[PDB]
Amino acid sequence: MPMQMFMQVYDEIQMFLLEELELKFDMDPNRVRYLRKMMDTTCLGGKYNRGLTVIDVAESLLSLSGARRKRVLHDACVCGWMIEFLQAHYLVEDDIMDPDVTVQCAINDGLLLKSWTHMMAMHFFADRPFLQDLLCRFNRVDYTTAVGQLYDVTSMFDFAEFTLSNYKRIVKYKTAYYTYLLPLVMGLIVSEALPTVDMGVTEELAMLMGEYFQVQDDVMDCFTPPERLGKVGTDIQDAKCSWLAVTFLAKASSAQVAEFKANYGSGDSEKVATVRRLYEEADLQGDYVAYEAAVAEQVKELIEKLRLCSPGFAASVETLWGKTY
Amino acid sequence: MPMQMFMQVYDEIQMFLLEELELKFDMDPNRVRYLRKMMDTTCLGGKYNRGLTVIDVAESLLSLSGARRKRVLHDACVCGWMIEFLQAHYLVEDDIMDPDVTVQCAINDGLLLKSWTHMMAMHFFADRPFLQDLLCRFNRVDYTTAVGQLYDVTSMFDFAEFTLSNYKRIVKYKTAYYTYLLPLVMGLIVSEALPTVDMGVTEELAMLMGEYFQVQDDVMDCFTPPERLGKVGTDIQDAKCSWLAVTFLAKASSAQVAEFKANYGSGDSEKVATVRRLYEEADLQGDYVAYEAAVAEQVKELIEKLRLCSPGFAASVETLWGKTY
Ligand SMILES: CS(=O)(=O)Cc1c(Cl)cccc1Cl
Ligand SMILES: CS(=O)(=O)Cc1c(Cl)cccc1Cl
Repeated sequence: MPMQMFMQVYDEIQMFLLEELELKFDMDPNRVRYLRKMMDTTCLGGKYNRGLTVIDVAESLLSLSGARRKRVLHDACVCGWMIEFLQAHYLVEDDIMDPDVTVQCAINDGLLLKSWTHMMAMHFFADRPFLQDLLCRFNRVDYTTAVGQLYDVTSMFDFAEFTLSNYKRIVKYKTAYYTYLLPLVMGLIVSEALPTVDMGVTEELAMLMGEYFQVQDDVMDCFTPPERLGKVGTDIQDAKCSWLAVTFLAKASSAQVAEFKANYGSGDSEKVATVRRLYEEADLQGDYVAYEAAVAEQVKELIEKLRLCSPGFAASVETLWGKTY
Repeated sequence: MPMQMFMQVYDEIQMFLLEELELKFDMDPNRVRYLRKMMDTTCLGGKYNRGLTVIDVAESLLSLSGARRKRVLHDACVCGWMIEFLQAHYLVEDDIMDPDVTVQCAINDGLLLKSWTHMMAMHFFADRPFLQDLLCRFNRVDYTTAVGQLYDVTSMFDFAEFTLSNYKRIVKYKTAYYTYLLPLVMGLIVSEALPTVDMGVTEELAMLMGEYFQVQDDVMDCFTPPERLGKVGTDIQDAKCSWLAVTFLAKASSAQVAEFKANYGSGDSEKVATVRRLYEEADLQGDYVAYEAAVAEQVKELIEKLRLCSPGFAASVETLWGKTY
């Protein structure tokens, strides 16, 4: 029912955007079918973890607070695809980072995917009293993500910023705000119960779950094989400010740090294996278990504090944390 | 006074955006000075033709309709920089079209410049009753520009689309909407006199002035030397759907079209000179004078129709047309 409704609204959103281009933007059918194939390629295929979270938060606030039910659920599906389209926009920009027409189309695809989030919001929420507040919070979170990408890209240019506090700043702005906090806020806006929750505890939970999610991703990028991870890990070659790097530099000797700096950020297969050897000898995978356990305790405690004022809203956060844990 | 006030508001807009990153986004001073230098590089240096147009439209509607004067003029300066920041966003995306950190920073700069238009609007217009209507029209024009870039990039991929009607469609969506129509609408919104004008005649004037502006740019790209144009013309090498191409294909013989197709879209210095020779022998620079004269007559006539219901608003359009002519 949730996934089936989320994909049914996708056909409604896609049909409007493509017909709007045909009727109001004078687009030929050849480009309409081109943009339909591009939209399905970039937006469909994922697990829809961000989009379905908006649905799970909305369905809890309407039953635990009937023409209003069908509207709130449909509004959450549109907001769910706004984030999925936004995620597709970020992924397209990442492919460009790593008269050529394929690059011109990639840049154009990234602009259309972002603008489509505004077009589907200005239409399905044209008469909603929260249209102005939704666009402002959506644009501020998108601006937050762009700032987080500046922290991540320039994390090794200005190992001084290879600290645990700066790592949290990267995860917070680059990932946690739009992946965990944005779906929760959008579920509150479509349910008209936004000021009825403690945003401080809600924001604190979103940053902890994103931190828990990024630490697990950093370890799998280095140790999980490519066929079992789904991609090729490249954090060591790209000199990323990963959780393994900032934790190794804290418990390593002067020679181990010198050997780390002489091998980190290189594409050599032996230098990357040297960095993995330093991570293995430092027992970082043992500290990874203890670090994630402490974060999980902080999540289980803040949900109860959020439950004292948001009983149903905390039930969706546990489900959100359940799929992260 | 106009230019001096427009640059004074720039310092106010820049100071807010940078302090917001320092106070609300936890940005270190090294990156704040980095973003200050990037903002001045991408946004400053141009002629500010789009930004100053918003000021000229606003000052006419307040004197030809005193604490309201200072607010409307300041609101027009913020809207003027929203377009200038938007133009800088488009230019940065064009540089990308033609672990590399310089490309990651270029993509990040393009995202920040676009988001800065929303941040400066959500702040200086936070209590304005037109904040929701301004963002929707701004996002729709930005979406219009992205669609126009799809028409321009794919103008030779799908010489069938090398027609005068499709050329007008490219100029309309790619350039005319955000360069000529957007500054006029923003001048009406800050003056609270938007529904007091004929938008049909206003839109028709914006597309004609943009068409008049693009035809002149296409001829200068081919004939004006690099030192006198400010850049190197490359429409022939890039196989662009220029006004010279769509006009040549209409008045050329079968061999001249065959010679055109065998030389258009190539970087060879002799093939580009062959295309220029075909343009010279077809007397296209003679038709360019007659085509621009007919467009100028249509502009001078629609301003009078717009004057019958918008006396002062048409005075700024003549000034807008005066700098285009
Ligand atoms: C979108 S994500 O990166 O997969 C994080 C996530 C997960 Cl893992 C499970 C449910 C919701 C979310 Cl937001
Ligand atoms: C921004 S532009 O491309 O220079 C077109 C223009 C001109 Cl030429 C003169 C005044 C206003 C405008 Cl919008």
